[PDB]
Amino acid sequence: EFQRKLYKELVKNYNPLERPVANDSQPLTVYFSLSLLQIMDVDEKNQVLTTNIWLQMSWTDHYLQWNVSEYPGVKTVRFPDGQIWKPDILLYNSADERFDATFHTNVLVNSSGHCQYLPPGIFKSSCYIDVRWFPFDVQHCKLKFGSWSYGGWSLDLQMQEADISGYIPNGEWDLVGIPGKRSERFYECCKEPYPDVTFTVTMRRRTLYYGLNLLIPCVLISALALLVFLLPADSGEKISLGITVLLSLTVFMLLVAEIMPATSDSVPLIAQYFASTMIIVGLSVVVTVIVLQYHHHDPDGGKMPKWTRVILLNWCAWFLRMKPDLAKILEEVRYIANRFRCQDESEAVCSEWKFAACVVDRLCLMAFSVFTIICTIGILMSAPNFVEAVSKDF
Amino acid sequence: EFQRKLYKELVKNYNPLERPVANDSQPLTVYFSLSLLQIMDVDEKNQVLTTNIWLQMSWTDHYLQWNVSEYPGVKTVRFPDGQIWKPDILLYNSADERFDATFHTNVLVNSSGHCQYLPPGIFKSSCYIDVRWFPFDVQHCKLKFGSWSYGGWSLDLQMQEADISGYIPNGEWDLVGIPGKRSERFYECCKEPYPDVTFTVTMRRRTLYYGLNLLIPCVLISALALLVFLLPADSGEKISLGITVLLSLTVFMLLVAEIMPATSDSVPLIAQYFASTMIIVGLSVVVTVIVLQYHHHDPDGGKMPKWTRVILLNWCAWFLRMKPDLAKILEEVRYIANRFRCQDESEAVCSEWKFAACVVDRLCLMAFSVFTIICTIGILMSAPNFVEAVSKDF
Amino acid sequence: EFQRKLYKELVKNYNPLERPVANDSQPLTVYFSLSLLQIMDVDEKNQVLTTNIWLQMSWTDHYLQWNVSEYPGVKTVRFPDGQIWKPDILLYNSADERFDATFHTNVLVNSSGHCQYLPPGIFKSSCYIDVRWFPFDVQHCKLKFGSWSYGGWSLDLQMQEADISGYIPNGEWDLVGIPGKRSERFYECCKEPYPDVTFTVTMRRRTLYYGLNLLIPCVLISALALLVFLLPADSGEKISLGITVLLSLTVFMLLVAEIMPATSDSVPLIAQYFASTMIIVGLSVVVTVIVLQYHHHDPDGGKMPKWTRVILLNWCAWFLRMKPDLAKILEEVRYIANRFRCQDESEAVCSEWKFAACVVDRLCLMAFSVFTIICTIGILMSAPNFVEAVSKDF
Amino acid sequence: EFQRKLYKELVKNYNPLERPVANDSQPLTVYFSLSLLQIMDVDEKNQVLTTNIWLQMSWTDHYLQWNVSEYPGVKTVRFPDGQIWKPDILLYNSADERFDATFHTNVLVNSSGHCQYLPPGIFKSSCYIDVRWFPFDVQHCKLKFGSWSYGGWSLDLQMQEADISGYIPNGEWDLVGIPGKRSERFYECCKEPYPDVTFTVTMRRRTLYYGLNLLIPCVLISALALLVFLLPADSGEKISLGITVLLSLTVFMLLVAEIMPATSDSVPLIAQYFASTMIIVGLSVVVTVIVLQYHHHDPDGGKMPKWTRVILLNWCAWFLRMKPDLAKILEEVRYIANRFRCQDESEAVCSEWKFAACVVDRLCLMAFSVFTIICTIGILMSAPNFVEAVSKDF
Amino acid sequence: EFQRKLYKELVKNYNPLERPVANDSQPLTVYFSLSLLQIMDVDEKNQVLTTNIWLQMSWTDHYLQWNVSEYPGVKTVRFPDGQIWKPDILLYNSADERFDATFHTNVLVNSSGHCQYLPPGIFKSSCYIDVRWFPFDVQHCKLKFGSWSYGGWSLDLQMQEADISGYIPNGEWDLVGIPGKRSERFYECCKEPYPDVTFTVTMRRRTLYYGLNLLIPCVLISALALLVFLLPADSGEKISLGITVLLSLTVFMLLVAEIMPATSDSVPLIAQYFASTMIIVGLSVVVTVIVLQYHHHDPDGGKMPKWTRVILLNWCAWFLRMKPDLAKILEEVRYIANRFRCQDESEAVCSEWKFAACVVDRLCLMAFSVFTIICTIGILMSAPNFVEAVSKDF
Ligand SMILES: *[C@@H]1O[C@H](CO)[C@@H](O)[C@H](O)[C@H]1NC(C)=O
Ligand SMILES: [Ca+2]
Ligand SMILES: [Ca+2]
Ligand SMILES: [Ca+2]
Ligand SMILES: [Ca+2]
Ligand SMILES: [Ca+2]
Repeated sequence: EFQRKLYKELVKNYNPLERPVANDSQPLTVYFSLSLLQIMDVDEKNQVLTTNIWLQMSWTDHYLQWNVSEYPGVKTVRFPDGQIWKPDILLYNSADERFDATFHTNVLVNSSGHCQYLPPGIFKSSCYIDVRWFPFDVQHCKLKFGSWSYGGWSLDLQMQEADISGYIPNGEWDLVGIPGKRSERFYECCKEPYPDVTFTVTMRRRTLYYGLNLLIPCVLISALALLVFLLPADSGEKISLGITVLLSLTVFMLLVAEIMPATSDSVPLIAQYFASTMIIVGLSVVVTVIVLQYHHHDPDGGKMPKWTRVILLNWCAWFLRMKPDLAKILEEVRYIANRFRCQDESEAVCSEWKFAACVVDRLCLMAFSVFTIICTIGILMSAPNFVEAVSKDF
Repeated sequence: EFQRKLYKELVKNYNPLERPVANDSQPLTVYFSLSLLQIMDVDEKNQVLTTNIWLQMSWTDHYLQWNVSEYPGVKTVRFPDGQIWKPDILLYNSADERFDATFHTNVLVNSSGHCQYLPPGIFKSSCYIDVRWFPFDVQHCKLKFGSWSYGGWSLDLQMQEADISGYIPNGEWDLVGIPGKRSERFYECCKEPYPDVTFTVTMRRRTLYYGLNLLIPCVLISALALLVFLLPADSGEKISLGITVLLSLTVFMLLVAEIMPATSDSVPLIAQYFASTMIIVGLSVVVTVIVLQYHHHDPDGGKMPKWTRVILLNWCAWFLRMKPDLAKILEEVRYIANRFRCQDESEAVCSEWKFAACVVDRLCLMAFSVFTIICTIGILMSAPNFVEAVSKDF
Repeated sequence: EFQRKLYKELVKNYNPLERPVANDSQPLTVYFSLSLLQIMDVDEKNQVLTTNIWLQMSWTDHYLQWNVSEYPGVKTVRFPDGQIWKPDILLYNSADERFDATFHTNVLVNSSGHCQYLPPGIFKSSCYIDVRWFPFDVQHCKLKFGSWSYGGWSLDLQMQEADISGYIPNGEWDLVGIPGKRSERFYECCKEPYPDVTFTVTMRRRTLYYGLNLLIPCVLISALALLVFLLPADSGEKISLGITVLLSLTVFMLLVAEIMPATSDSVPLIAQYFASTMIIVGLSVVVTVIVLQYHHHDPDGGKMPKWTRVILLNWCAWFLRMKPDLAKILEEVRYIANRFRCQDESEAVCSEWKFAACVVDRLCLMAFSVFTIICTIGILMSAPNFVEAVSKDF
Repeated sequence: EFQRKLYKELVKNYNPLERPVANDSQPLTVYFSLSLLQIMDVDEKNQVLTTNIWLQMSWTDHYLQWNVSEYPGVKTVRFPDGQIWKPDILLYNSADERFDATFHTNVLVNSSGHCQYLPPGIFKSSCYIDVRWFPFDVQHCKLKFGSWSYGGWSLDLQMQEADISGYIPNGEWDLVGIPGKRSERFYECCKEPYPDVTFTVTMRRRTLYYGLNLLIPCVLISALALLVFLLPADSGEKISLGITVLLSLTVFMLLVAEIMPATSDSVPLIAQYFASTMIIVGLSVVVTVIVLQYHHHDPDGGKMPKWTRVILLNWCAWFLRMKPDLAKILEEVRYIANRFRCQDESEAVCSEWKFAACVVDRLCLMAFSVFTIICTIGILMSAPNFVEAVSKDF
Repeated sequence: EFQRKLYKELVKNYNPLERPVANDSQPLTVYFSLSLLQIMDVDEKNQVLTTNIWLQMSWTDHYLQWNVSEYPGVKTVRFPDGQIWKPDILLYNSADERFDATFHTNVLVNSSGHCQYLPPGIFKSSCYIDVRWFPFDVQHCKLKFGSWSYGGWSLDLQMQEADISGYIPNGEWDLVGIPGKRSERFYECCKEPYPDVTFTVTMRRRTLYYGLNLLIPCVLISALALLVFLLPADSGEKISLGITVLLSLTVFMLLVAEIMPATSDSVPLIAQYFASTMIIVGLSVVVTVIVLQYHHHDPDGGKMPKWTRVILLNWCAWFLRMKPDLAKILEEVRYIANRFRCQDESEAVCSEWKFAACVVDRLCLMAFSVFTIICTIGILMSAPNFVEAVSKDF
C-alpha cells in the first residue's frame, strides 16, 4: 500500500535524462569503486584481461526522496535501467565486441535520495602484457573508467578504494594488489576536462606450472644433448641422438609460440633462454661433426697438425686425465708380413686420430656442461622476480 | 470471456516495480530450487562448468488473486517478463559474457496468488577445478544464487532440495549429488545481509576414456623404453629406439597440456605420473650410453677397475645367472702368429667389456622394470578415488 | 481500405496474454510438426546436433475471424511477435547458449481464425552420440518440443508427421528417418501433466570418408609393420622401421582423439580397432628385439637349447619350407690354421643362430599377417551396420 | 517546417502491418536484387559461404505519397524498422545462428510512393561445396531469397540482375558470375505458391596457393622417395630415407584433413592424388625391402633361381646398360689357401646377388619414375578446370 | 529546475525522423572524424582489421537551441539513441557479423544547437592484407564511412583530420599514419551521389618477432643442412642428418601456413624464402646420395670416367687444396700373396672413389654455402622495407 503509493509518487514528472542535482550549475558527485571477484583469463596473445567485477557507483538523487514516517516500512526502492538517471560510466579500454560488458541491474535508493548501483559484469579490457620476463613476469593491467558524455563540470567522479574481500584466487595469477588513481584529462574532442578513475590490477604469475612444463624440459633436452659427448663414435648414433634432440626441441618451441604475442617491444626471457638451449644443441651437432671427422680420419690423409698434437693429446689430455724356391717363399711371406706391419702403422695413426676425437669430445662435454649451467642460471636469475617466484611457488 | 476479463482486472494499477507483499515491513519469502537436466561441459582449462538447468522460483503475489467462482474455468494465468514482479535472482559466480544466461519465460500464477517461475538456461559458472588427482578426480562445483538487489530484510530466500529426476547422465562425469546450502553473508557494499543459496554439484570423473587414452599409453611407452635393455649392442639401434620413444613421449605430453589448466595450486597426479615415465625413458637413454661405453670400450685403454670386475662379472652376473733363408721365414710367420695372438688377447679383453655391458644391461632391465611398476602402481593408487574408479568404470 | 479496416478491428480489445479459446475450461489444440531442411553439424565431441528446421505450429484463434464478404480481397492477415497470442513451444533439450534459437516470424491467420506459424531456426540440441560403433554408427537424436508454461489442461498439443520433402542431403549423414511421438509426462514442479512431442532424427553415418582417411591407413600402417619381418637383420634398420611405424601410428591416433568424445559409456569400435593395430606394431617391435637377440647371439655364449633346436630349425623350418727351425715354422702355421678352424666353427654356430632368427622372423610374419587379417575383419564386421555401410557407401 | 509537417502527415493512420496496396485483391510487386561487395569466406569443412551483400528491395507504398509543390524541398523521406511496412524477405538457406543476418536500415521513399530498401549484411548461407575436383574446383553457391509469410497472391516478387560493380575481388576465389533465377514453388505447409529468387554465386578457386603449398610438395615428397633407388645398399640408410619420407607425407596428409569436409558424396581429386603419392612411397619401401633381401642374401642359402638369373642379370641388365714336417706345413697352408678360395667363391655369389639388387633397384627407379609422372599428370589433368587454372593463375 | 524545464521544452514536437535543418532544400553538414586508440588485431588469414575507435560526428540541430539566460547553469544537454536525430553513418567495409559495431552513446548538445556524438566501438573492417613482402610488409587498411540512406543532397559529409593523440602503440604494428580522404561516388542503386570518408590506416609490421621466430630459424635449418657436407661418409648418418633436417623444415613450414591467407594475388616473400631454403635441403639430400654413390662404388664396377678423373681429382681438388712339396707350398703362399695384392689394388680403386666423394662433398659445401647466402640476402633485401625494418626494429 505504501510501496505502491511511493513508486507512483517518485516517478511523477521524473525525467531519466536529467542529471539529478538540486543546483544545475554544480557538478554531481559520483563515487566510483569496484569489487574484484575473480581474474578469469589473461590472454597474452590477444593482450586482453578478462575479469569478473562488481562496479560500485553511488550518488545522490535530489528527486528520489521521501519521509519514512509517511510510507512506513518502505526504507528503500529499486529502479531498472531506463527508469532512473544513471551515470554513463564505461570502461574506456574495453576489448569486448559489444564494448559495454556491464549487466544492467537495479539501482537501490534509500529515503534520503542516496542511490547505489552495483552492476556485475565479465569485463574484457585491453592490457599491455609485458612478456619481457615471462614466465617470471608481473603484469600491471589498467582498467580505466569514466563517464563517456559527462565532463568534470557536470559529473564530479570521485574514487573509493577497491574491494578484494570476496576475491577468489586464481591458480595462475597472484593478486599483488589493485591500486586506483583518479585523474582529470583533456581530449581533443572537448575543451571541458573529463575525469577518469583507473584501477591498476597488479598480478604476479605463479610459476610452478611454467617451471615444470616449459623450463625444466629445456634443461632435460639440454642434458640429453650433452649425452652425445659420452656416446662412443663407433656406436654410429651420435648424429641420430643429437639431431633427434634438436627435432624434439624445435617442436617444443613451436608449442611455446601458441602462448606468446607476436610483438616486438622486446625479446622475451623465454626466447633468450631458448636461444641458449638452441645453441647447446646446435653447437653439439657441429662439434659432433668435428668429432666424427677426427674419428673417421683417413690414415693416408693429411698428417696430424703440430697444434693438434699438442693442444689435445698433451695439454687437454693431461688436464682431463685421459691418457731357389725357398727364396721365393720368403718373398711372399715377407710381403704378407710387411703388409701386416703397414696395417699396424696405419691403424696406429687411426688410433691417434680416434683418441684426439675422444679428447675433443671430453673437452666439449665439460665446456658445454659448464656453459649450459651458466646460461640457464644466468638467464633465469636475470629476471627481477625469479627469487620471489622460487620462494613463493616452489 | 472470463480469461480476457481476468487479465484486464489483474493488471489494473499493478506495478512490476513493487515487491508484491501485503505488509511492506515484512520480507517476501521466495523458495529457490533448481532442476539439473544435464552437465554439458566441464572445461578444466578455463575453469568453467556448463550446465542445463531449470531454475525454480516460487513466491506469493498479494495482488494477483481472484475468486474462481467468478472467472469459471480460469484456474491459472501467465505473465511475461516486464509485466509481473519477479525476484532478480542471478548466478553470482557466472562465467557467461552476458552474465545472465537465464531464458526468460512466463510466470504461472494460480487463483491464490502463488507464482511459479521456471526459466531454463544454459548456465556457465566459474568452478575451481582441482586437477590434483586428475584423471581420478572428484569435483565440487558451486552454483551460488541470490537476489542481486533485494537483501534479507526485503526478500527472505529459502531453499528447496534440487531435483535430479530428469537428469540425463553424462558419458564423462558421474553425478555424485547436488547438495544445497542456504547462507546469509554481509558485503562491504551493504550493511544489510544478503541471503544466497549455493548448490554444490559433486561430480566424479568417469575414468575409462582417460585410462585407455592417457594412462595405458604411458605404460606402453614405458614398456617400449625397457626393450632397449634387451636389444643387442651390436644391433646399433639402442639409441634410435630409446630416443625415438622419448620423442614420442614428449609429443604425447604436449597433447596432454591441451586439457590441463596452467595453474600452480598443486602439481597434478598426471604430472607426477609423467615425471615417473619421463625418468624411465630419460635414465634408460643415460644407461644406454653407459652400456655402449662399456660395449665399445677400447681394448688398449684403461684396464677394467677392480670394483667393476667384482660388482658386475661376479656378484651381479652370478645373481642374474648369466655367466739362412729358413730362419728368415720363421721370423715372418712368427710375427704373423704373434700378431694373431695379440688380436686374440685384445678381443678377449673386448669380450670381457662386452659381457660387462650385458650384465649392466640386464641389471638395469630388472631395476627399471621393478621401479617402473612401483611408480606406476604407487602414483596411481595414491589417488583417493582410484579404487572406486576401477570398480565402477572398469 | 479493407485491409486497414480489418487490422484496426482485429486488434480492438485483443490481449496477446489470453489463450484464444472460446471456452476457458477447454484446452487449446495446437498441432505441432516440423520440416527438416538440413542437418548442419553433428558434433560428437560436444554431443550436439545442429539442424536447420522450420517449426510448424497451427491452432485456431477464436477472436481473429472475419466475414470475407465485408473485407473483400482480404483472405489472410499477418501479425508479428508480441501482437498475437502464440504457443510458447520450446526445444527442451536445447544446447544453444540463448536456449531459444527460433527466429520469430509472422503468424498467418485466415478468415476462419486458423493460425499458422512457421518460424525458421538453426537449432542446437543435446544429442547422446553413441560412438560404440563409430565409424559405422547410426544415431538417434531426439528433438523434444513442448509448451514451457501451458500444461495439458490448457494446451492440447497434437503431433503431425514431420516433412522431409525439402530436405537437403548431407554428405556425411544419411537420413534414415524422422519419426515422432507425442507423450504426456509429469514433472516434480507441477501436478498438471505437460504434453511434449519428440522427433527422433535417425541418422546413418556415410562411411566413405572415414573408411579412406581412418580405417585403410591403419591397414597400411599395419602392413608396413609386417615388412619388418622381411627386412634382413644385417640391414640394421628393423628397429628404425618398426619404431618409426609406431611413431607414425601414435601421431595418427592423436589426430583421432580430436573427433571422439571423452566419454566412458563404452570403449568405441575404433578404439578396439586401434588396440588391434597397436598390438601388431608393438609386438612386432618385441619380436624384432627377439629376432635381433637371436641374430646377434654371441657364438661363445649359452649353447642353443634343445627346445630351440627342434621347434625352429626342424619343425617350423620344414613347415615353412626354408631349409729344428722347420718344426717351429710348423707350429706357427698350425696355430694360424687351427685359429682359422676355430673361426669356422664359431661362425657356423653364428650361422645356426642367424638361421633360427630367420625362422622366427618368418614364423611371426605368417602369425602376425593372419592375426592382423582376423582382427581387422573381426573388429570391423562386429559392427551391425558394416554390411549396410559397404553396400551403400562403397 | 515542411519536413516536420510531412512526417506528421505520412504517419497519420498508417499501419506497418498493412500491405501497402491500393487494391487488396492484387499482389504487391517487390523487385528483389542484391549487390555483391565481397566474398568473405568459403568454409569447405562447414559448407558455408560468407558474403558481404547489399540486398536491394524496391516496391510502391500507396499511402506514402505527397505533392512536392506543398512540401517544397522535401523530395524524399526515410523510415526506420517497425515504422513502415517492409517485405519480410529472408535468406532461406541461412547458416547464421540468428538466421536473419540483415542489418536493418532506413527505407527511402520519394514523393510518388516508391520505396527503396538496401539493408547491408554479412550473410552466412548453406552452400554444398563440391570438393570432387579440389583444388581445381568451381563452386555454385545458391542464395535463395523470398518472403517468409507472403505468398504469390499477396507479394509478387520479381527479380532484377545482381550488381557486381562494387565487387572487391578475393585473393582465393574468382567470381565467374552471379546469375539469378525467379521460381515459384509449392510447399506442404501451404496451398498458396510462394515465389523465391535464387542467385547462384559461381566461383572459381584460384589455384596458385594450393599449387605451391599442397600439390608441388607431394611431387617433392614423391621425388624424395625415388631417391631411395639411387642410395647404395651398403649405406644402410634406404629404410631411414624411405620410412622418414612416408612419415613426413603422413603428417602432410593430416594437415590436409583440416580443409576438407568429412563427406562421402565422392572421393576428392586430392585424395586420389594422395593415393597415387602414397603408393609411390609405400611400394618404394616394399621394393626397398626386396632390394635389401637381394643385397643381404646369405651366400650359403638358396641358389639364384633360373628366372632371376635371366630376367634381371641378362634382359633387364642389358636393357638398362648396367653390366715329414714339410708335408704337414703343406697341409696347413693348403687349408688356408683353400679356405681363402672358398671365401672368394662365396663373395662372388654375394656379388651376383648384390648386382641383382642393383638391377632391381634401377628397374624400379625407372618404373616408379614413369608411373609417378603418369599418375601426377593423369590425376591432375582429369580435372575439367586444370587447363583453365594453369592459364589464369600460373 | 532549469534542466528539467529545458528537457521538457526541447522534446516538444521534436521528431527524430526529421533531418534537423532550418531549410529543407539545403543539405546538412556533418563533420566526420575519428580517434584511433588501438589496433587490436590484424588477421591476415581472414583479411580483417580490428581497431578500437571513437567515431567523431558533429553537426547542428536547428531545433535543439535555447537561451542560457533563461535556463541558467544549463549549458549542455544529452540525448540517448532514438530520442534525437543522428546521422546514420556506417562502416561500409564492415566484417562484423552484426555489421554495425558502434556502441550507441549520448549526443551532447550545447545551447547554440551544436551536436557532438562520439560513439566508441570495436570495429572489424575488411582489409586487403598484401602479404607479398611479409614479414617486411606495410599495410594500407581502408575504413570507409558514410551515411547509408542520406545522399549528398541531404547530408553534406565533411572530413576532419583523424586524432591519434591517445593512440596506444601495438607491439606488432607501427602506425605510419592515418590519412583520410573525402570522395563522392555514384551507385547503381541511386542517381543521387553519396559522399563517403575513407581513413587509410597505414601500418608497418614490426619485424623483431618474425625475424627471430621465422627467418633466423630457416638460416639455422639451412646451416644444419650444410653440415651434411662435413660428415664423413663412413659415419653412416648423412641421410639421417639431411632427411631429419628436411622433416623438421617441413613441420616448420606447416606452422607458417597458420598465419598466411590462402590467396593467389602473388607468391609471398616468405614462400620464396622457403623455396630457397627448401632447395638447399632437398638438393643437399640429392647431392648426399651422389656422394654416397661415389663413396660406396663397387671397385669391380665401371671404371672412373676421364671427365670425373680430371674435373674432380685434379682441377677441383687442387683448387680446394685437398690432395716337390716345397714347390706346392710356394703355390699356396703365392696365391695368398697375390690375393692380398688384388685386395690392395681394389681398395686403392676404392680409395680413389672415396676421395672423389670427398672432393664432390667439399665442392658442394662451398657451392651450397655461397648459394645459401645469396638467396637469403637476395630474397630478404628484395623487400622495399627491409632496410627500414632492420634500422627500426633491430
Ligand atoms: C536571452 O535572454 C536574455 C535574458 O533572459 C535576454 O536579455 C536576451 O535578449 C535573450 N537573447 C535571445 C537569444 O533572444
Ligand atoms: Ca594466463
Ligand atoms: Ca571434462
Ligand atoms: Ca559429424
Ligand atoms: Ca576457401
Ligand atoms: Ca598481425
